[PDB]
Amino acid sequence: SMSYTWTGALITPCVYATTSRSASLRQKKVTFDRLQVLDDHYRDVLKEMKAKASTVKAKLLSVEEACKLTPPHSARSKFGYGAKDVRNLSSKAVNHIRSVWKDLLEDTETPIDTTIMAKNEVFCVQPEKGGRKPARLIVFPDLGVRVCEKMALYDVVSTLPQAVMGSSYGFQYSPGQRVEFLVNAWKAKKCPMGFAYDTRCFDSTVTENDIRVEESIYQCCDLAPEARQAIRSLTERLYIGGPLTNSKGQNCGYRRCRASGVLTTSCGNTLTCYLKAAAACRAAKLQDCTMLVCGDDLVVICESAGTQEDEASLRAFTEAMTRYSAPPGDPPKPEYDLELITSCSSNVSVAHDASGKRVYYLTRDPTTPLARAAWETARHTPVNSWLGNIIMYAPTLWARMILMTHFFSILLAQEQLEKALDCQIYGACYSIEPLDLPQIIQRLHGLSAFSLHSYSPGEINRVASCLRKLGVPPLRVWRHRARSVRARLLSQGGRAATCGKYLFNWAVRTKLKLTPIPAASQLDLSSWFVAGYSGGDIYHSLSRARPRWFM
Ligand SMILES: O=C(O)/C=C/c1ccc(NC(=O)C2(NC(=O)c3ccc4c(C5CCCCC5)c5n(c4c3)CC(=O)Nc3ccccc3-5)CCCC2)cc1
Ligand SMILES: O=C(O)CNC(=O)c1ccc(OCc2ccc(Cl)cc2)c(NC(=O)c2ccccc2)c1
Repeated sequence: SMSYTWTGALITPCVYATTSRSASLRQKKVTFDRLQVLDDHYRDVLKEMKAKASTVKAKLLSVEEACKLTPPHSARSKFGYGAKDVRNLSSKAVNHIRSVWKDLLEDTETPIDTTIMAKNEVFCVQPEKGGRKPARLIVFPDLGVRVCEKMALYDVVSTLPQAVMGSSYGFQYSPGQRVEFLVNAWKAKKCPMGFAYDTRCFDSTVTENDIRVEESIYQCCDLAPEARQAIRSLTERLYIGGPLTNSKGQNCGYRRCRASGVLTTSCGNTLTCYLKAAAACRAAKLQDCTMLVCGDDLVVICESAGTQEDEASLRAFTEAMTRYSAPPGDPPKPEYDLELITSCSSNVSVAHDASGKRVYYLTRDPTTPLARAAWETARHTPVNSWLGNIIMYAPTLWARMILMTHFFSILLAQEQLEKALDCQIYGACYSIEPLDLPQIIQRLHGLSAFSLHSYSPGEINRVASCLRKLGVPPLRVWRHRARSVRARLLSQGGRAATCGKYLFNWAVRTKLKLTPIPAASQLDLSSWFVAGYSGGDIYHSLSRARPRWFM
């Protein structure tokens, strides 16, 4: 069947930001008929995945628990209430949610309406290789249905992927745990070879059968009967397909592929990618495979069979993936150094700590993070990508010297250090105070993140070249700026002084010996690095348990 069908009504609006003007270019790429052919390897991997899914017990969330997961700025319902009414448990919001729930239990077939919109994302236009990227498309159901998805499946999508895929499930790892996983897998091989597999338009390649197979895995959970019915109904009425409405309420067409804005998008994509890849590893006869899967992002680390054999085994892997309806965007390439593998737009790099010991960390090309940060300092945005980049890339030369320095000078000037800001981590929205960054960083990356040095020449050159290309002042200017920012933070005491001392320890002549922050252990990071929720409409406010009067 066609991934999409269009009436011709426009997908209307809600260095460069992607807009609805380029929607038709995206529409052409994502629209095609899928041909899928399954074999014994696919069926064998599925049964192995289902036997692991069988150990899961999932709970039904109450209306109140599902309401508390709704982001404050989540799109309002077309039925007379918004995200604020949902979070306050208003009678109208609650009544509508309960009637949506009852309808899921009673109607097993009527397709559920979804809205289609062009995503507005900021990218950097490099006129050296190609042109501007067209806008990605987001498909999501009404707020009432989104609350019902949480009741039925929040616990499933938060627990099942790790039970099924084990150590291969990428969203269970903090950045440092991800690096540790890749380094350990790489070290385990006699002669390692690794590759990234990029599927072309993954969401469009997801067939009706893929979506039913994904439900067959969910149905292996111990579930309340109403959760079992809601999952069955949601599969047939929403997850397999349905009609598309634009922002103006006009009929845009229909979808028979993965919706990008549903609670099961990340979990479904991860299970589907893992299934197809593990089966393709068997068809290609790759030896001692270790996989790392995050949605449609796949990394494979295996035992090398020789340079020519590896190229042939990769073409065999690609042929199997293509039969399973996961054709490649860029053809995969074997790599023989772990640092050369780009996965989830990141690569492993190495630095030294204050005692000269090697420390592995995750980094990336800083062009898109700096360009998005420039857009965010220019205009008020709903999500602060600079904040998520500081958190996730805290050990990097660029996040430390440029992002920390720039945003802490802005927060000092606006006197907004204590103001909680929204940022996205693995698709979920987190409300975080910048004053909590040293404790967050210590927990996610270790105390060494504040003392890294001896960065590689390749990493230093990539950062310096990026600054020149974007017209950003050189690294020496950032050191001078950080010294002043640090001095002002220290004078304020409490958490603000800790930002100065820890975040900007790199900027001082004679480096201070840093001891662990005692209040760091109090931060409740239990919802962090458990699962992926991209497009799942998930929110959490950062909480602190068992505080001490003097901390
Ligand atoms: O050789 C030497 O000894 C010294 C050289 C030297 C060169 C340039 C400066 N620039 C500045 O002082 C100003 N801009 C900046 O001090 C500046 C700060 C951050 C900048 C950023 C981002 C960096 C990441 C956080 C968000 C801000 C961008 N651009 C920046 C410029 C350059 C710019 O204007 N825009 C973009 C566009 C895309 C990407 C990045 C940028 C402020 C007043 C005059 C212009 C200072 C010193
Ligand atoms: O499931 C889906 O369908 C869509 N996929 C995702 O949602 C998705 C998959 C893997 C990801 O990253 C993994 C990673 C990267 C760097 C580091 Cl240091 C560690 C791990 C991210 N990235 C972030 O969330 C992010 C936010 C802010 C800053 C940096 C990364 C998103």
